[PDB]
Amino acid sequence: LPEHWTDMNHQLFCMVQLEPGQSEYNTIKDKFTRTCSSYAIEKIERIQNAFLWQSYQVKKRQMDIKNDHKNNERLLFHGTDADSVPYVNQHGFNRSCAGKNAVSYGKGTYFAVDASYSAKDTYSKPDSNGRKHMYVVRVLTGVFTKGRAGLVTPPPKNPHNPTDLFDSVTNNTRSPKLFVVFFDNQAYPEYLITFTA
Amino acid sequence: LPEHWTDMNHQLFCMVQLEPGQSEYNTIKDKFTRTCSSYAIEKIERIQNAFLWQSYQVKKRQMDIKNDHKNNERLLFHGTDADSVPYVNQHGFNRSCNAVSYGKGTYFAVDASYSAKDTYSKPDSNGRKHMYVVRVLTGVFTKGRAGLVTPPPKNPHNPTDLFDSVTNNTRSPKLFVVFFDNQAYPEYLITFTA
Ligand SMILES: O=C1N=NC(=O)c2cc(OCC3CCC3)ccc21
Repeated sequence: LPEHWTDMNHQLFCMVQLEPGQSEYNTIKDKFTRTCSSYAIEKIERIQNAFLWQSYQVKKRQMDIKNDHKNNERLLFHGTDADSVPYVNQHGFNRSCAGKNAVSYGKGTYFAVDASYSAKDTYSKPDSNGRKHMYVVRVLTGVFTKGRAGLVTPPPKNPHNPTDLFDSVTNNTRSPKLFVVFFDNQAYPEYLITFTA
Repeated sequence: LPEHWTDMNHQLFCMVQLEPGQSEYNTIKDKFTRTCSSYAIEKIERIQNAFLWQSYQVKKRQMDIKNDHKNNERLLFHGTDADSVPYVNQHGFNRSCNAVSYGKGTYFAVDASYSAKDTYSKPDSNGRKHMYVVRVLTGVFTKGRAGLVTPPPKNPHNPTDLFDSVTNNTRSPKLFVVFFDNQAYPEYLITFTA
């Protein structure tokens, strides 16, 4: 488990509230405000989930071996409804629970490059107290191609070798604005931003 | 990587045809012929997929901690069509890919006879049928129902603490459904005919 995490005392899960003025808080706030300057952050919590971390780090090591000298990991945003937050915190991102996206590049979990995309009410639905929720997520994007609405897994790199797959898909390979992942433990929810208008 | 695997010359995936009449082949043949003795076995292959095995062993250690006991694993059967065999060998079982009466997961049978039905182990253009022997993390289980995307909670007072799998019948189970990647490791592939 990462050495800067708070001691959990044999606990496998906890949320840690970050302090404004710490570099850890301030970098997430800057990443968010770059495209969401009109919203205000209530708090940022570090997600310490031992089991999700273990499974994710195993998948990362495998993709680092398979792809050899690629930047396989991106830090991306995911807006969700309050009713989903307890499940994501404990179990991560389940494609079986994902909605149809307004522009579908496949049936998977969607992650945004820009916080502004995730900040739409359609993804970060305001709760009964006007709080919006967005995860900051380590995503194994690996080698990616433009997706298509029919995909249930990423497409093959070569049609004559149907099982050798891209790691993820995007809307545009030249200027990616979203990524779609189709497998469990390909994304680690690292921070939860609670924010308001 | 388990003792009974044979050397892979620094590769991460291999299918190894078992030798008839040796202990390993005999163990797997007997599990199948318990209910499928009228079939003809052409071959049994051991699936050596390092990455699937790693991801499965991690989930096993996690389930052994969560459940506070070490009896979470069952050996079950899965019939599939010939065109799905390369995908399962390389990537394992994928719920996103027949009836799903007990939930939208991957189905495993207690009896080879159930998986030997032509609707599951679809005969290819040469009459050959395919069935996996699968290590499955069934863990603590409950009765499934149509439309589940995950197992139910163990107590709806804590809705995120889930059963590990569902079944048709808790007292005398004949099939199990799992809803997560890397809860099932395909260990052997049986090629057989009617
Ligand atoms: O071996 C199988 N391979 N693929 C399946 O979809 C499958 C499904 C299965 O029960 C599905 C429903 C009938 C009552 C529940 C049993 C076995 C298999």
